[PDB]
Amino acid sequence: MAKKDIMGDKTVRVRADLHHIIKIETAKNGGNVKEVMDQALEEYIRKYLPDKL
Amino acid sequence: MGDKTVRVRADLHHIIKIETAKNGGNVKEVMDQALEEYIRKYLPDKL
Amino acid sequence: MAKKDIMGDKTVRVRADLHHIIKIETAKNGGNVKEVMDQALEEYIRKYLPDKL
Amino acid sequence: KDIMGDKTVRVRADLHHIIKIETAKNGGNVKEVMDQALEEYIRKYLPDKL
DNA sequence: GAATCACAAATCACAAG
DNA sequence: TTGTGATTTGTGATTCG
DNA sequence: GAATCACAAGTCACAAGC
DNA sequence: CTTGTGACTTGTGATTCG
Repeated sequence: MAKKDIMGDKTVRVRADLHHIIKIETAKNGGNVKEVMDQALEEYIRKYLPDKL
Repeated sequence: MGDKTVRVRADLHHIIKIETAKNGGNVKEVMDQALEEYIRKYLPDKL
Repeated sequence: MAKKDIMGDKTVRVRADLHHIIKIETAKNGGNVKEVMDQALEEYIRKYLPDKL
Repeated sequence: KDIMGDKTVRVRADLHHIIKIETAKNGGNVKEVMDQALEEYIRKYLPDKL
């Protein structure tokens, strides 16, 4: 989407313990943290702020 | 433990600013929740 | 250290399974791949090539 | 077989140089050495994993 | 995983045998 | 005609990254 | 095939304002 | 203080070079 396609990334804070779990996971299996964050965040929005996306 | 930093898609971060400005809250709250709800949904094992 | 504070990085390619071990260990117990590369290589040069340090 | 793929990593510049000169001088390449140093690290500190 | 060294074996070539 | 030297070409081993 | 590059992910440490 | 963020570091697939 235009706004996704074109805009950049933006730094955000997160609970370390939650973060760490994800980092361990990705180190083991595939992927990377941002990837999961972006999904986690998207799924939040689609559920709690459906119209905004 | 405390906080870690993550870069996320600016178009989503945008949506969250607007909302937390308009109704209550802050960006960190949403992340913390979003991640916990994700981790529960897909990696519940990790207790 | 002055020399060491402005010291840059070269990139090198290592066996994947070795990398994967480090990826996992660091993600669990802190540190990062580069940190480990540096220590590993210094200890090796110190071991077999002490002149060059 | 022990065919195995690779992964790019960073190393401090001066150290890489010391290898690049020694291997240039008396044969070998950096990749070999850089692997050997890594394997030996892993045996020192993470032998279980090896 | 191509380029360039280095060296062996075809290709030629004029002259003598 | 055919043996010697000069000459070019194919190719396996080797360098550079 | 080793070596290097450049663009993405990840972290840091000052900035804003609670 | 806690939270927000741009500058900087680290990570690594893509690309070069021969």
